[PDB]
Amino acid sequence: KLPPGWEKAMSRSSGRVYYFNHITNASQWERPSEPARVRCSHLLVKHSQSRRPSSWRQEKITRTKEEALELINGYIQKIKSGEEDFESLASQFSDCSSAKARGDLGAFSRGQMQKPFEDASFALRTGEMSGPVFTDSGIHIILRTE
Ligand SMILES: N=C(N)NCCC[C@H](NC(=O)[C@@H]1CCC/C1=C\[C@H](COP(=O)(O)O)NC(=O)[C@@H](N)Cc1ccccc1)C(N)=O
Repeated sequence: KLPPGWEKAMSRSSGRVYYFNHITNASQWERPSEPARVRCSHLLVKHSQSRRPSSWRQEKITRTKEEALELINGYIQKIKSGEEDFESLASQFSDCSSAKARGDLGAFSRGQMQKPFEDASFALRTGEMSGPVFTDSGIHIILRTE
């Protein structure tokens, strides 16, 4: 009956059915098929409306939400095409401290993370990646590793 969050959609360019998850913002052609804790990595791109417009990459972050989303979308494309792997781009480009650990945050339970991140993380299956996930930190690509 489709895992939590999944809905059927219709491609605008091709007319082929696909599947969208309204929690994780994941999108796929393929038909998709709870734990105390999950382990995730992420790639955060902050923007000017981030709760803390600063990171290890740059002292003042001045890009807009729209520009941050553009970046996130491009990283997702590269990951999905296999041109770049998630861990490489998190290391180079994540506005999170966890960039130094290939975007790895370790394991966590419900009640620790900002709610959209958490909900997304818990709706992913092991191995799966999110689409853009919006929190007060910025915009995330989330990969569930455990
Ligand atoms: N019950 C709740 N709502 N509690 C609020 C929880 C919020 C917090 N953050 C997040 O949920 C986002 C998603 C994963 C990474 C993250 C934020 C940051 C990077 O984003 P910023 O914080 O610079 O905007 N990451 C990190 O590793 C930490 N150095 C940042 C940090 C978090 C909490 C206290 C001190 C430092 C957390 N406690 O994990």
